Amino acid sequence: GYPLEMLLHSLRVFVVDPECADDALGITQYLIKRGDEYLKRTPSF
Repeated sequence: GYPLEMLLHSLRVFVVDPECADDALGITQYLIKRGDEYLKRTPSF
């Protein structure tokens, strides 16, 4: 739902940090992979 969007949009900041980029990238991979059923209902996001 909205927690998915909030978490993705907030981790997008750490994803491009030379430190702790891998933690954010792992969480982002997991979220995009698991919330596939939702992301197909919100293509505009």
